[PDB]
Amino acid sequence: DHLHATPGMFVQHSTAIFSDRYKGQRVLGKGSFGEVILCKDKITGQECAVKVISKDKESLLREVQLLKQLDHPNIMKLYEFFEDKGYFYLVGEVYTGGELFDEIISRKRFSEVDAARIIRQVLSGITYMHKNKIVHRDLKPENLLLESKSKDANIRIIDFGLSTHFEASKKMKDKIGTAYYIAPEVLHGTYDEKCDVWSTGVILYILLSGCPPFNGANEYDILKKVEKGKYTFELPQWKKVSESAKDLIRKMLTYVPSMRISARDALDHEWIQTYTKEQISVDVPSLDNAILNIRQFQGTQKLAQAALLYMGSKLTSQDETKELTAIFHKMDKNGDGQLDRAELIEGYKELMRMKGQDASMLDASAVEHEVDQVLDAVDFDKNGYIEYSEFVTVAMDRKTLLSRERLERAFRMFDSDNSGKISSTELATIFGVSDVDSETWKSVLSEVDKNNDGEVDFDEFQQMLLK
Ligand SMILES: Nc1ncnc2c1ncn2[C@@H]1O[C@H](COP(=O)(O)OP(=O)(O)NP(=O)(O)O)[C@@H](O)[C@H]1O
Ligand SMILES: [Ca+2]
Ligand SMILES: [Ca+2]
Ligand SMILES: [Ca+2]
Ligand SMILES: [Ca+2]
Repeated sequence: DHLHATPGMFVQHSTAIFSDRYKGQRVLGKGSFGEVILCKDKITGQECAVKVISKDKESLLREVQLLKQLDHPNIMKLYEFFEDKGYFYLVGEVYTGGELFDEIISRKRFSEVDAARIIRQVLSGITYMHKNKIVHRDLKPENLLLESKSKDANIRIIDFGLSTHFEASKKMKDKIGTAYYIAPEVLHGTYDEKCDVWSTGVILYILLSGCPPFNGANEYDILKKVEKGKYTFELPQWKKVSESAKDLIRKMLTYVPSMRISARDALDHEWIQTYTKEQISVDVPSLDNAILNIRQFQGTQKLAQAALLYMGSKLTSQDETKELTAIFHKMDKNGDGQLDRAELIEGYKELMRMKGQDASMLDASAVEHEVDQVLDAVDFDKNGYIEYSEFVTVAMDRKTLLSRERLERAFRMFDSDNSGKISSTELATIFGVSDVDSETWKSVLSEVDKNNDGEVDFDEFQQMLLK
């Protein structure tokens, strides 16, 4: 019955029709014409990518349920999922840099420093997925999108159509994937999440050499080579490549699954952790402001909590969140895309150092105490970590977040029956729960309900957040 807010809970919540929220602009990307479309949010102006499917049914809902559970800077963001009598609409964050595949086929080779940045990002994404008991099963350059045409463009893992939850008690069986990238043990039909590490190793091999490690004339020929598992670093193709990169590839293409490196350990591999010593630059004012915002969140009621998370997780662009994203990655010491307690502690210590404060001025456990309070307050879903959307929601300048349009969008999202007022039932529904506690609704009303009708109109909704 608990009210734990996640970005995922908003995805299928809209009572509205697709065409009443979005205006179609052009086709987007290089696929079959008209299947993916660039659209503008009619209220906010926000551009998005809409996958339109004419109506297969069951598996698309599985995909949506998985994407809803995932909130990571290297995983595609899903905004909304609509269903008509004739169409499904998957509305997502737009990534304008095209597939990694297309960068590969347009150049001989990636430099080690360039391949490492890309692979770090993939490994950050799948370390997070695996920790959440989700395996991708179709990692390949086609399913990695670049966020923009910029040369520093972040990588997004997409196309979770073949993805599933996995358990330690039973093995996966489905002989599923794509020939160049599929782990030998998938072919044999008993496997675990290490199948994703193999696929990622193949991507890495291709990035550094320009060729697949298991090749052939057709799908059957490719699969026999994969089954056999034998690969080589042919000279002179590989002559200039460092031993350390080869070491990583050797670990990720390790044939026996139990001896293959995990995604977390690959993320922690020396080649990944040492490829650069460049530090992300964050100015004192911005970090200080972020921490300020973060620590002041304690005590917020549930309607405001859900409203803010909707706005931060669904209605903010990358351009709008640039500084906060940089702060997030700076604080994310192990680079797994989550902030844990230890990392938050170091974030506080870092700020103190930057501001020229004396740390010993505080008692030994002063920082730990602060972080324990911040954690309870900012960890929306109570999973013990601060995820990217939780962080941005709370760390962003509140006046910036609460634009007129975001406010309208948020209100209409909660006001399911379009009555002009938000009810306790409408709050219960958005949280995906059967009933909201009588106590929880009361704590909302005592702060927000200015005219004592037991519901929240647009005027009170604005005041709740703005004042
Ligand atoms: N969020 C997004 N931003 C930008 N481009 C995207 C996004 N999602 C998908 N695409 C692109 O849209 C194209 C089509 O993908 P998809 O919708 O799976 O159709 P497809 O690739 O033709 N295969 P299928 O959908 O199974 O018929 C690919 O180039 C994708 O990279
Ligand atoms: Ca982390
Ligand atoms: Ca959390
Ligand atoms: Ca209503
Ligand atoms: Ca009222």
